Amino acid sequence: VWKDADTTLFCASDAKAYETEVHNVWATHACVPTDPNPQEIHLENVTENFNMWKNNMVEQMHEDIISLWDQSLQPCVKLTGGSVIKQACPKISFDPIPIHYCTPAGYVILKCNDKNFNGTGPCKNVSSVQCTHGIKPVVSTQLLLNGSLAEEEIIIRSENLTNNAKTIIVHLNKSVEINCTRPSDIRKAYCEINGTKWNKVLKQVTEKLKEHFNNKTIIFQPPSGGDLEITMHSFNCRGEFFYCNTTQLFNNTCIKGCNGTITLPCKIKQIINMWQGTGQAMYAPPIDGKINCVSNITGILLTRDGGANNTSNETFRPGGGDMRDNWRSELYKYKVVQIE
Ligand SMILES: *[C@@H]1O[C@H](CO)[C@@H](O)[C@H](O)[C@H]1NC(C)=O
Ligand SMILES: *[C@@H]1O[C@H](CO)[C@@H](O)[C@H](O)[C@H]1NC(C)=O
Ligand SMILES: *[C@@H]1O[C@H](CO)[C@@H](O)[C@H](O)[C@H]1NC(C)=O
Ligand SMILES: *[C@@H]1O[C@H](CO)[C@@H](O)[C@H](O)[C@H]1NC(C)=O
Ligand SMILES: *[C@@H]1O[C@H](CO)[C@@H](O)[C@H](O)[C@H]1NC(C)=O
Ligand SMILES: *[C@@H]1O[C@H](CO)[C@@H](O)[C@H](O)[C@H]1NC(C)=O
Ligand SMILES: *[C@@H]1O[C@H](CO)[C@@H](O)[C@H](O)[C@H]1NC(C)=O
Ligand SMILES: *[C@@H]1O[C@H](CO)[C@@H](O)[C@H](O)[C@H]1NC(C)=O
Ligand SMILES: *[C@@H]1O[C@H](CO)[C@@H](O)[C@H](O)[C@H]1NC(C)=O
Ligand SMILES: *[C@@H]1O[C@H](CO)[C@@H](O)[C@H](O)[C@H]1NC(C)=O
Repeated sequence: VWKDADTTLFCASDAKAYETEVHNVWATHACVPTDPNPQEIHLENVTENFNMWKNNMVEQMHEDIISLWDQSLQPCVKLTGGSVIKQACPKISFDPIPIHYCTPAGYVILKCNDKNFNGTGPCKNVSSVQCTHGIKPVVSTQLLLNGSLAEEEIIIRSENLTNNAKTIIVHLNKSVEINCTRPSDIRKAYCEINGTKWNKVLKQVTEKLKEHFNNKTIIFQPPSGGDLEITMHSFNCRGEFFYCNTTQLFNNTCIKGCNGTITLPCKIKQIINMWQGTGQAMYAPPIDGKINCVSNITGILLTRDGGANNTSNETFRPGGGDMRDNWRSELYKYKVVQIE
């Protein structure tokens, strides 16, 4: 027997002590080695209540990633709280590794295995683990990259679909590659996506949200203003902060002649708004050479337009900005409990 509890977790990794890649360096001194022989214990005929939108593993991971980024990235200047802070800005090696989150003695992690679990409510196929699976801490908006996939149907996760200010996490069951390159203006870049695979998946997503919104017409529109970090698909590739225009991916016409390669325009930005919320940071100009990152789109973050309770349409725009939802999309099936 066990009871819902909140304890400070520890982390584990297969990080290499000789690497200079910042994720390895941070995990080498802040996490322990992953258990070589992990044991997973299935709990026969037991049912447990999960709630992904009220999970303290979320905020613990958020804390870890903030600390990771603050020890790893070296901006030449940070304008924070009215306070300029200058320091050397060497280029770094950057490629996220999976991090495992683990319970201390006297606690354990309950794992939801219901394939179609949406993130809240009862789960009937429950297991017990000491650590979660290896989660890559990918920092991005609009598109969730390099995560895990939904096992059966595409899942729609939200704390309250009725409230349109609550973000909608869409868990894909089929990854779609995004291939972003700054070839050898040095900040010019672009991302290539297979149109036929994206639009097929995009159309499957519309039918799933049709299921949740009373078979209403689902419409995609690009962000309605805001900072470039959420108006564009922002992510970090090999240390460089990429901003990509995704209006070509949320086009309701193709859900005809759009079957080849979609090419998103991208820019590498030196001056950015921190996702930690601490203000602005300036980095050095990009490195020479082919900057390339091939990633899997495994989810989409959407925010639905409000005020359409009188009309026949529901309109959605790529959302994000709160990185907790990024960690939320991977920690949704885990919950901490105390042994009794
Ligand atoms: C419960 O989940 C496990 C692991 O995901 C999988 O074998 C199957 O879906 C379920 N197994 C049983 C015995 O219910
Ligand atoms: C998730 O499932 C629960 C039932 O356990 C339900 O109350 C809730 O509305 C569902 N949420 C979504 C987004 O489907
Ligand atoms: C991309 O997705 C495929 C499965 O769809 C997976 O096998 C592959 O390892 C993924 N690549 C990365 C970098 O996660
Ligand atoms: C993904 O889920 C949709 C339903 O949401 C289903 O129609 C489709 O066949 C699934 N695709 C795969 C590859 O599982
Ligand atoms: C969901 O959101 C609607 C509209 O914002 C609100 O009326 C309702 O109280 C919310 N439901 C829950 C369970 O929070
Ligand atoms: C990614 O794009 C570059 C240039 O567009 C190309 O050279 C490379 O082969 C592509 N990689 C994949 C895996 O599609
Ligand atoms: C797009 O993916 C489809 C499979 O859905 C495949 O027929 C084709 O090879 C791909 N085309 C491009 C340009 O990537
Ligand atoms: C939503 O649409 C499908 C159309 O096939 C239907 O089966 C389902 O019952 C509909 N639900 C409502 C509430 O209209
Ligand atoms: C994205 O590109 C479209 C044209 O395809 C343009 O109208 C729009 O202004 C761009 N987005 C931003 C945030 O500049
Ligand atoms: C996703 O994983 C691939 C393979 O590990 C890596 O090359 C790529 O940089 C990753 N994408 C991001 C945004 O970290």
